Amino acid sequence: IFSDRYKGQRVLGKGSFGEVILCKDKITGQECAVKVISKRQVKQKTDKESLLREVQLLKQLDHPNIMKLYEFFEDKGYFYLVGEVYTGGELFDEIISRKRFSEVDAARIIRQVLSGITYMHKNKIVHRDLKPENLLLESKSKDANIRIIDFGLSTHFEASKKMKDKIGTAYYIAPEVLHGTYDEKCDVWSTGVILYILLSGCPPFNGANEYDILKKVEKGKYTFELPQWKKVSESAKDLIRKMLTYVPSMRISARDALDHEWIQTYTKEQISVDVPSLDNAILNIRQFQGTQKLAQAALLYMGSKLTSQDETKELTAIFHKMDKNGDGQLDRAELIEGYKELMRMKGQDASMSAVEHEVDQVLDAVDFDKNGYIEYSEFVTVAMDRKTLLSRERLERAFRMFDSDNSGKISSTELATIFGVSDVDSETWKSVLSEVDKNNDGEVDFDEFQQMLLKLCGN
Ligand SMILES: CC(C)n1nc(Cc2cccc3ccccc23)c2c(N)ncnc21
Repeated sequence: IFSDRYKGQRVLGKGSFGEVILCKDKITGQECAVKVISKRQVKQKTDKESLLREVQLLKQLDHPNIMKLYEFFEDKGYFYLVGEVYTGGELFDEIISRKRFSEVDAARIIRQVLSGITYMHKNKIVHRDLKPENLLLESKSKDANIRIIDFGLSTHFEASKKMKDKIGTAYYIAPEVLHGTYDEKCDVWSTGVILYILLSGCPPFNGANEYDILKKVEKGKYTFELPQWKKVSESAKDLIRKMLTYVPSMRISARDALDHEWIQTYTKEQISVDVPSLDNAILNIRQFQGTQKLAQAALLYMGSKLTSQDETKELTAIFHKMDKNGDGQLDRAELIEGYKELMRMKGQDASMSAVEHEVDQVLDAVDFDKNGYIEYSEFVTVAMDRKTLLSRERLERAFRMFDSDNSGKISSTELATIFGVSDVDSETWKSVLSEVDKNNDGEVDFDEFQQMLLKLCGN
């Protein structure tokens, strides 16, 4: 049983198929990351014979560019996958902060990805959902190793149709995955898409929304027409052509991609080639990452608002039931029990126990002196209306990051892109914008953008 060995320490974030918690071995103090997969929410593809067997194989494999899996647990409601924690964050979030970026830098990155992929394919493990989000760093530095996360998961679990879960996925998926017949070569395609983005800052198959992108992927046509491709070697372009070859049997293997002249030439420890900064690509990749992260932040903000509405209602009912006097005022002990009851009531909560500190932090705000009893109505507000901070601050941070010129505003064209990626219908967000500000002249500030998101989630 998972809880016998590990204690949750803090939430790392939401990943594919479930939340990721930083945990600690109760005996040895070893830190690890655990992915908790809800058996209710997430459908299984294969039998458990197959799932257990793949897990046992993964436990025996080791490669410096693949996330290390340590252990597997299960209960009636969840799977717990335990593995090594990496603290360097996502690759692209590191790249966007660089001032210089060359073909050499791109080559070093892609060689690591290809090395990990080659090793997993040798063991008949396919990723299928390879994308920048699945490339973590061991530290936030251009010199740190890349670790690929989520190999093998898509073989055993079905992806949700929820847009917050499938935002940003269309750019990287192989055409043959869309049509249903795929094998390990799909991972070479996704890596080719990533390389194309590193060298130009723009996806080869681009579009305003999921459908537009997938239509371009399926046709399979892409070009080096953009001006910034003049700064890129023909050798790099040749590798991209081989990796983005449409028919998978004609597409280069990960193993042979590692032997390609570009990889061999540009990953030399000693730089012997020209290294002009791909400056336009850096500007573009910042814009790309920025747009992707703001769209993700927006959907997570709307989700968290809905969740807070539900929890506000459930928490007030709980305290009302506890309030036998009917005076609306409870003490510290009662408030903690009620909050703990809420976290059980909504079964889909994080693995954490964070209530008592939360309670004391709320009480500090509501009644610093701790004279006695607390208006539980006041507590609920401060408990919920502050607990949304994580998503509210993340939304603002994503807005600021996106606004690279510090204009304080997002244009209608940018809104079209952001909402298109977010699966918000054109007429719908324009209608809401009109409701928020009649005299808007094709741009919103942060508050207006926030107001739009609230109207888009029934608030
Ligand atoms: C971005 C943040 C949500 N995150 N995500 C991971 C991946 C991860 C963590 C724990 C168990 C896993 C099991 C199977 C596949 C991936 C797993 C991860 C990590 N390893 N380290 C740090 N942060 C991580």
